[PDB]
Amino acid sequence: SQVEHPAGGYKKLFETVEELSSPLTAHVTGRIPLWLTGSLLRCGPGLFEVGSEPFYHLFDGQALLHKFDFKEGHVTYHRRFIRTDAYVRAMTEKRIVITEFGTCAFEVTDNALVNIYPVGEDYYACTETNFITKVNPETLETIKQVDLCNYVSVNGATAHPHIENDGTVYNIGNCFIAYNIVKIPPLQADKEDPISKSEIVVQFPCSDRFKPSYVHSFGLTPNYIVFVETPVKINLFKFLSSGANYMDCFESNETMGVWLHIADKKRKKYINNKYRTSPFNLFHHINTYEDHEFLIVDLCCWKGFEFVYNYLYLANLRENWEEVKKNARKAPQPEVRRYVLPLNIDKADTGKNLVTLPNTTATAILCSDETIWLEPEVLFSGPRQAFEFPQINYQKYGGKPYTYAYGLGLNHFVPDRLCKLNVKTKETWVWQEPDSYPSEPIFVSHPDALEEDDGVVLSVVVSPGAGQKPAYLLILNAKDLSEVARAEVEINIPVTFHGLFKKS
Amino acid sequence: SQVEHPAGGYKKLFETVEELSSPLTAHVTGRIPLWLTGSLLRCGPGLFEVGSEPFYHLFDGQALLHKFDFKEGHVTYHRRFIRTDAYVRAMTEKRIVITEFGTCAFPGVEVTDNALVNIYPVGEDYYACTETNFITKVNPETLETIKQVDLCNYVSVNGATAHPHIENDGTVYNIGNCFIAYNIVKIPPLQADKEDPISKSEIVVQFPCSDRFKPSYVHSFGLTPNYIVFVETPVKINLFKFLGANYMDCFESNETMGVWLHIADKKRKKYINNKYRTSPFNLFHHINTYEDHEFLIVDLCCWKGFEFVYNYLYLANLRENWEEVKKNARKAPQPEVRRYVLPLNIDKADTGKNLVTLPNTTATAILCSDETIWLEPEVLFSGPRQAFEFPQINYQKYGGKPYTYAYGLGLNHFVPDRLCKLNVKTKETWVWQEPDSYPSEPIFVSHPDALEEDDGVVLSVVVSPGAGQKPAYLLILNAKDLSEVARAEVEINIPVTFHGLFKKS
Ligand SMILES: NCC[C@@H](O)c1cccc(OCC2CCCCC2)c1
Ligand SMILES: NCC[C@@H](O)c1cccc(OCC2CCCCC2)c1
Ligand SMILES: CCCCCCCCCCCCCCCC(=O)O
Ligand SMILES: CCCCCCCCCCCCCCCC(=O)O
Ligand SMILES: [Fe+2]
Ligand SMILES: [Fe+2]
Repeated sequence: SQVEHPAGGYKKLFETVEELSSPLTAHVTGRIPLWLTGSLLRCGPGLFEVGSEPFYHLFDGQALLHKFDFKEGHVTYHRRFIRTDAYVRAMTEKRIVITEFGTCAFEVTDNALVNIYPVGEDYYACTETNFITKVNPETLETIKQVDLCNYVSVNGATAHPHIENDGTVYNIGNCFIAYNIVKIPPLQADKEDPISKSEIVVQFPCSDRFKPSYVHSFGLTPNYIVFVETPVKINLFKFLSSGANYMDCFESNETMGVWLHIADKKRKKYINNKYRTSPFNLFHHINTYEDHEFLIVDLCCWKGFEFVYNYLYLANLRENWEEVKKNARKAPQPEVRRYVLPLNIDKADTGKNLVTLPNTTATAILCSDETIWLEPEVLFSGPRQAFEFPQINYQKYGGKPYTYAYGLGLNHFVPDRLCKLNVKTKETWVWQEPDSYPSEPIFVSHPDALEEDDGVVLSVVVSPGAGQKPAYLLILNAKDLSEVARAEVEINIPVTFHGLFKKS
Repeated sequence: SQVEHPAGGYKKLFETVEELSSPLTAHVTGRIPLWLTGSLLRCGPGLFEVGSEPFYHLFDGQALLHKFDFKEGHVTYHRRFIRTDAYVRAMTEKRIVITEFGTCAFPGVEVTDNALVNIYPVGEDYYACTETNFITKVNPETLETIKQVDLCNYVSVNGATAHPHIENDGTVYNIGNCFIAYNIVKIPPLQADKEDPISKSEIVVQFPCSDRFKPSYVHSFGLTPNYIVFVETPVKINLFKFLGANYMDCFESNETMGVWLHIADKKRKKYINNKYRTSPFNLFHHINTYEDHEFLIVDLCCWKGFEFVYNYLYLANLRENWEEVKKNARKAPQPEVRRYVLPLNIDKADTGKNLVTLPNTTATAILCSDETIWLEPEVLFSGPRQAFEFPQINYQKYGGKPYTYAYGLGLNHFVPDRLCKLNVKTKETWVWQEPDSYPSEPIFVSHPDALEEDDGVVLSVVVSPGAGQKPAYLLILNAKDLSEVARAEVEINIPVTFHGLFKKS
């Protein structure tokens, strides 16, 4: 069960690195599948201080774009800092110029350290503000800054847009109060920038006139949009003034629990079903789908209302292992949960469980005040052991009935294993090596697969044990997480959050 | 996975039987352990109508006391109706005389003493019980009825549960509604003076009620060496109605309270004012409770929702055909085994945070600014309409203490159809099941030379009405892995039984 990290190697995840001038050849062990052709692109912090001025929070370091290229069984690695306003102005002024998530500078940040996604024929790196950064997926050059506020009424947008098979992009953002769903169309014949055709399609109400919830991701199915309103609130009174940073504006609402919300995607209409449950933080939706008259909502939850980001200051993450474990003792507990939301609410069933599906223990109780109280079916739960950074076979099973999810396992917040979960049987598979700290696993299907898990997962692994290559790209068979290959590099790679595989 | 019962054999669980004049010899297959010497005593309903007048609810049929005797590898079976007021008066008047849980009798208030639920020791005596103020002294050897005892003659309660805890010295603890609070009753071991320990009954501590005028239904409670745990659910008894109605008619569900959990210091006899709160569930059976550093570990068989589960347990529903049984259970609360963890040391400096600092659990307890402590469980077992119920452990040695194993009856849309074992630390399970076979609660008996917690057997009474077979049997499974050790078959039907005990001789 309990794996230990006394050597403290995970500190290398949070150590500054230098960008490269051109790609390095990675040394391959095992055999890279010959059908694997394209680029794994991932974003993370890469510079954790400017001179003698430190960044304090996990989400503050300057965005670094990484690329592993796969061709004919060979692999290269490359990385470049993203030339954001934050980064450029810091390099020019030799200090911290723009305030970051948890570091006040002594102007909204555009430090796009979180994810990269396609819009039309373009790729954008992002954080969670109004600024996204167009980047070149081949050379990793920075192209331009885009301000979503030039196009739509939001104050920010998540780093987790959903992307439909035709290239339509959906996202959600706070609007200072409601939450707006933005839709960006596929590239059209006119060839003009799809972002100039952005529109707000539906709006979700807020539980508190003046305190919107923090929102990190959302759910999408062919017919519905799902939004989970958590008790982690942004105190706008503090937000809109001023020595404050973003972290300083968050607070937890102790009494509201979680409110869940659905909208009809095609009719562009909020549905006034008052789904309610107990408090949790939520970062990542796993998948969402329709099953008879119900939505199945699979979530990576953190049990409690205290904001989990409070545990993610770099000083805490760089502590020695005994201290890391002790610091996490009172944190919210991670748990994968399936919630089931009834769409057809009959008053005649007031007082009863509406979840009549045969295959779940999730419940939904219709109350006399018309709230629908939910209880989850727990899919995975281990003590301070999170199944996080979830990924699925997204292109073919996103928004649809599915069986398999892949995740990064966090041990008291330290990433130390890769996991696969069968969401129907609760069976799990694990890949782990001592002193090895992987990243979010990304699934790539065999191009001719008919099965759900016929493919590989890719993860970037830091391995700072002194007799070893410092980092490598790991390739696992998706069926059972057995190792297929590694591509080793001779330089460190810091933590990365999210990314994508771009087939070529 | 989903096992089906199209033949409808479970209906035999709810079919009247005749008592026996003396014990029958049961036919043994396999090997009865030679160290197993004593009597399995169990209670259930055995007469489900009086003439043409039907009883309507699972908890209404007249109490039948069953006994399987084990000696030198041989087994006998015997049963006798308990001669309660309810039964005797019904036999005399040839009608339903006393109102039962879910059956109004038609012509002060005569409370039922139909002791169909359990049997337990007090001093050197054995009492059959239901959940009212009346318990019935019975002879564990002949199954004769000795006396009715009215607990109200001795202590201030309106009823007491069928699940008293019994300490190793014979001290009995129980809880009961007092019309409003909940009282813990303590009955001492038999003393030198030899007088009836019930005459020395006392109330040792009282739990407050969430609603001035509506006490919760209480079925069981938790006990450790130092604490008593009481779970106040949203299933309420509407006293306005209570004081053509039956008991079922007086229940209602409180939609907004959720579950309140309560602790008392057992040795100092005082209520602890920690406001533990969580989401709504029905609870019948505590599994086990224990102390772990500054926390209580509270393992429960829960039913997710506030609707009263007993609504699903009318005989007309339980006797339906299988497709209808499944359909009827679709909107019922879902069963789930949950571990709750209750912090005993509440520091204000931790307001807003999770107080459960133990290394081995995902249960949480959040201290709020209003001083409520909001709990979330660690789920130990969960299957769709598949309950791990009627839990039993190695009670004599692990009751109230750190433990690893529980045994249960598995309910499939309320139909008992399998026996289960759960490792509460690893969540591993083991299952025994045969087609068209409907078991009872499994009771654990330790091997005399046991080294480990699960060195022993479980005993269960199984109905097997498949037409090419003996109609019922006593099943013995090895507790290590639930593999079958023996059966003792009888040629007569045995209806459903709820609870019981093994009395070593
Ligand atoms: N992925 C973790 C958080 C990070 O993306 C981040 C870094 C910096 C600012 C920020 O702001 C989030 C707020 C943007 C405006 C609307 C409210 C949320 C969020
Ligand atoms: N085990 C299922 C319920 C059954 O024992 C039963 C049968 C008949 C009456 C009754 O009453 C419960 C109430 C008694 C008075 C105090 C409140 C509970 C309970
Ligand atoms: C690979 C990260 C390891 C260190 C931090 C792990 C703690 C993660 C807590 C839950 C997810 C937080 C959100 C990060 C992803 C994102 O920014 O989009
Ligand atoms: C062996 C019982 C089979 C038929 C009834 C099964 C439904 C049980 C529901 C949960 C337990 C309810 C309480 C019964 C125990 C008791 O009366 O002491
Ligand atoms: Fe994320
Ligand atoms: Fe019971």
